[PDB]
Amino acid sequence: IFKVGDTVVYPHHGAALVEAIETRTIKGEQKEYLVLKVAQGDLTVRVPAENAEYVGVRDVVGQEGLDKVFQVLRAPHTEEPTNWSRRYKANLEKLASGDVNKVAEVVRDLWRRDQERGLSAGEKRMLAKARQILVGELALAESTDDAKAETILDEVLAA
DNA sequence: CGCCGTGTCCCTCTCGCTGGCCTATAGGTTAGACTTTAAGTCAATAC
Repeated sequence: IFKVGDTVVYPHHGAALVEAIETRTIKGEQKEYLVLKVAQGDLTVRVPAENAEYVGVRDVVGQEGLDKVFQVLRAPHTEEPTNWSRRYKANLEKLASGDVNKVAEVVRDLWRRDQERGLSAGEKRMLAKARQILVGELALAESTDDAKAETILDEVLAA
């Protein structure tokens, strides 16, 4: 499941290159602690393989998720609760879930709304963060690189 | 009704120098140009 040199996805930092694994015996138990490095924060995260999936670490998603997110980007007829607070909480929880589909839907909806009439700074921050993580994830999804990943995001949002 | 202990308040000189969250509504304000008017100006003239 976990192999050296694999570009594994760890939430909510997106891509996270593995380096190695260490015994790190604690309580007399050589609990395996595999080490990930994320290029965004330049931090190392050591996680246990036995419950690694419990935290939410996932491998690079294939092309099935790629076409899924494209189709979802072409999913119309979205309505939100009237109050701004409720919809903000909903999309923030959607981002926190780490599900690629949920964050993609949040990003697209917020971007279409912002481009519709322009909103605010907090929504802008949410959109920037979510778009950043999505572009990184897609870049590694097809190893298409961050710049070309941003451009493909920019063409596909056009529909 | 005295003596004692504790808490509180006021005082502690003069002069001088250098520098260190977000959204939606309704209402008031001003700026900007248009139109009017009192105002400043020039040219020729007569005594």
